[PDB]
Amino acid sequence: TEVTVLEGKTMGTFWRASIPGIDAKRSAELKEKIQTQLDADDQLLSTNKKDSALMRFNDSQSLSPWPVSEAMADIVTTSLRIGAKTDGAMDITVGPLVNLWGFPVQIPSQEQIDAMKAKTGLQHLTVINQSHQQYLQKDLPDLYVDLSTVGEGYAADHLARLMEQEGISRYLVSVGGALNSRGMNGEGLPWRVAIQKAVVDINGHGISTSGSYRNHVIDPQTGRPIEHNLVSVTVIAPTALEADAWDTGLMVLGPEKAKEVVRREGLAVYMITKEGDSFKTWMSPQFKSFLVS
Amino acid sequence: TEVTVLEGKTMGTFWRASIPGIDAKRSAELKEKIQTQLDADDQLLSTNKKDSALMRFNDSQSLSPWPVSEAMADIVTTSLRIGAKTDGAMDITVGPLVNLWGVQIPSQEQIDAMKAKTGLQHLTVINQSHQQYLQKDLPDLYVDLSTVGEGYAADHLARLMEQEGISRYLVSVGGALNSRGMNGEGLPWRVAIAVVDINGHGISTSGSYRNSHVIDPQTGRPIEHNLVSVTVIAPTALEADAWDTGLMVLGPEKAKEVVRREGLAVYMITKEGDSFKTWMSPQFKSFLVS
Ligand SMILES: Nc1ncnc2c1ncn2[C@@H]1O[C@H](COP(=O)(O)OP(=O)(O)O)[C@@H](O)[C@H]1O
Ligand SMILES: Nc1ncnc2c1ncn2[C@@H]1O[C@H](COP(=O)(O)OP(=O)(O)O)[C@@H](O)[C@H]1O
Ligand SMILES: [Mg+2]
Ligand SMILES: [Mg+2]
Ligand SMILES: [Mg+2]
Ligand SMILES: [Mg+2]
Repeated sequence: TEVTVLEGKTMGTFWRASIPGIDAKRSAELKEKIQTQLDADDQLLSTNKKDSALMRFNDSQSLSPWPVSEAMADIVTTSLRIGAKTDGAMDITVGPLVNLWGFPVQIPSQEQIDAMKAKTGLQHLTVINQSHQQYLQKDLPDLYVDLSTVGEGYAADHLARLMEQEGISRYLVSVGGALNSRGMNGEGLPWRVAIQKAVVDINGHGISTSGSYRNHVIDPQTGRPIEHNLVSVTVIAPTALEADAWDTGLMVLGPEKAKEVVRREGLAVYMITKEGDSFKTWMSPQFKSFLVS
Repeated sequence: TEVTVLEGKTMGTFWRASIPGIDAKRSAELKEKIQTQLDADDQLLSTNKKDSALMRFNDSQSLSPWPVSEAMADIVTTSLRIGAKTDGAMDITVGPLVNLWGVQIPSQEQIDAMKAKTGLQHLTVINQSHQQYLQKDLPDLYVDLSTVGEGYAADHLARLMEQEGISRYLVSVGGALNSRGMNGEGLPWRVAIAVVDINGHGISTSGSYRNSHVIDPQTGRPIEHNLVSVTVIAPTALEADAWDTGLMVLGPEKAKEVVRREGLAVYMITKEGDSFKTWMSPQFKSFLVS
């Protein structure tokens, strides 16, 4: 079965969709639908866009409920929860600190860091869901929400839903470092995804890999760029949004604390760490269950 | 390639789990963990158990936020939204009307009276980083998650499989199923409805699995159209369960409009005089095996 691969730009990075058994006409039509949806998601979420739904909330000083879409509500909810579960390491309110670091020319003082830390905190954000509407609510006017670190994962999940709505049940889709697959590839086998150096089958799941994809990461506790020997983390989770959120959180925590969260939460994770000259690797038991022989 | 098949009781119905290739010690430990988790989900969601998390909320007359678990918040959020998207057909607040029909048939007057104690607009979910809440603006509101509890449990069982390093399985709770990977013959799990492969998806089939009435909230009466059966394939079994109930309540014509609009994978059976006829959405057909 011949596989069509579609590719384009979104959110400062790239997207891909591999779809077996679709003709040229259907391919062109789907590429248009895909790009249209991704552009919409970018318009929903981008901090690089002055007029995005999210930046409109960020510009607002209101402390009352601010209406948002179902997806916005869910992305924030997931981010808030995984934030708590990673001891605040994954923090969508860390924006003020990111800007402080030119995220780069001049290094901020601890005094400047402290001042900006006071404008952040996951405790300041609430999601309100009802049948016909939903809201974000902040209790700090200066709160700044940045969903950069989960936007690729959401986009990939949403691409998967689009495939389903289009009657496409076999696909591998990706946005930046986030991927989702379902069903069989061209050769009637579960989609294979290669990992930074092994191969996994993550059908029915999302996977996210650390790194910079747009054209960075700050420890919310210290208000400084991250350190540690953890050079790469890969998370497999039920959705790519979740995988993205865990991935960033774990990357911030570093090897020792990350493993503690991984163990407690029963996460499927693969880490590459640097030990002097060379590197060592670590996989949770849950991660190994996804490996293909 | 041998398949362990586990089975037990939960939520007034039965759960099932097919797992390829594991020894008896594993099968034994899993059964214990599965039953333990399903028991906890029942303690969370059951309208029978007077002391369930859900019944404690129902028992309260407070109109202020009531703390619940993440699962509870998410189940309710999904239920509220799919309720809206099925024009109120799927309605977790319909309990007062259900109880009314539990003696003698109520009049339309008695029905209209109880309608006043219902409405999806009365329920709010509040999510924060370290806690989350349900909130009702009507003390007498009664929440019943019977129609989604099976789907949630099947999804949660899938999460249990994953946390337990199991990559190939078919789990079911009542009419709700999830599957992943290859069965005891290297082929994707086959689900009889026509047969489908729904690996990586939830599926729910209409019907009674507990040991009652499905009420049309618009009329406040038992449903009485010619939609014999509806099956939904969705990203999760919770969603499938919720859609399935909504579309069953809506009946054939209205259900098809929702299915078209929302792009759902749905299979319907309707009664045409003496014979039946079938209908599949384009999306459902992508799951058919031959
Ligand atoms: N600790 C954090 N938690 C959540 N978001 C963060 C954190 N630190 C930085 N960010 C945001 O995430 C971005 C990095 O996102 P990522 O997708 O990993 O790389 P990039 O966006 O540079 O491709 C930063 O530019 C910043 O907007
Ligand atoms: N329209 C509705 N929306 C949501 N729940 C309903 C509705 N009508 C009835 N219910 C509740 O759902 C139950 C039916 O659930 P279901 O799983 O479809 O069948 P059963 O519980 O009989 O196996 C009823 O007993 C009642 O508690
Ligand atoms: Mg990136
Ligand atoms: Mg990320
Ligand atoms: Mg049932
Ligand atoms: Mg149902």
